[PDB]
Amino acid sequence: ALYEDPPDQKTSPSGKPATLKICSWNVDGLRAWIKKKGLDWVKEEAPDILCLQETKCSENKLPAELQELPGLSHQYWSAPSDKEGYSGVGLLSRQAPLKVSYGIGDEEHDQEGRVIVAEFDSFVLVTAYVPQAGRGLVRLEYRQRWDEAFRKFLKGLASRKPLVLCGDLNVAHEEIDLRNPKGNKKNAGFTPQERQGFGELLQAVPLADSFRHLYPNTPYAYTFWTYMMNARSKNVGWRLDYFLLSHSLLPALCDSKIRSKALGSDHCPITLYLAL
DNA sequence: CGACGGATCC
DNA sequence: GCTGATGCGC
DNA sequence: GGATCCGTCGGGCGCATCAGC
Ligand SMILES: [Mg+2]
Repeated sequence: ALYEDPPDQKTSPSGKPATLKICSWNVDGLRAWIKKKGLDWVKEEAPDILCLQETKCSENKLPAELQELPGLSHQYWSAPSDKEGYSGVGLLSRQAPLKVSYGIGDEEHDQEGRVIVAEFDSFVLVTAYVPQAGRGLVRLEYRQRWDEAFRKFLKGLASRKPLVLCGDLNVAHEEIDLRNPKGNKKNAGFTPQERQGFGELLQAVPLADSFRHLYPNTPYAYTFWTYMMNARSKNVGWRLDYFLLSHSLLPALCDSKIRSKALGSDHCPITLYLAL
């Protein structure tokens, strides 16, 4: 139950200082996270790119605080066409990307505001809020098709330029990514279909878990803890937030941090360092 | 989705 | 048009 | 009696719908 994140390695194995800092954070309501002081933490983090998930807020009700973010002025937003207070993603950046696409191509999937795709010269960054399987595993059939369609979309992106996937992938790949792995082997987040889903995505694009490459056998490292009861205090949680990287980016990986003590959601912020 | 408790092995 | 009471996804 | 395994339940968030003024 013990997890204090290691210190920030800001250099590469080749001695190269980190040039890039990406942050990803499911904000369980942008309008409820800004009031509980998350933009302040993001200002103490100084990310070059901030990727926000479950914003549940449309651009028209976008809080005004976003326009007082000085090193994060390029701001791209997605939302569901039908649902309000559902999903919603964000990409705030210091540099203006060459291209900002939204979605994954399959119109069926490009509806709930779950994917922003930003291209830069060295790399394409894709933020995401992957769909749940459901209480009762209802939309689990949907997830499996959605997965084939994201792994195929991202393989063709990685065909052109090195790829960094980040965000809430809604899956604990292995038993080290969750505290109670047996009580949830049939529950949402830890179904065998989705676990195999993750592994197929790692091999197909291909991709590597930024955290499990650097910390291969490090347990108790979680990114989400239920509001039911006091799971974050007894550290009962899951690792659903990740930094998936192209293999051609493992040489530039300095660190993948899980900022556990950053509050304001049911999720904690994850931060990446890269010498690119 | 963790708390909980039953329903089974030793 | 406000403002609490209740779904809904989770 | 417990170790374990597995099913059953019910209830913290944010938002936002719409009842009842
Ligand atoms: Mg959520």
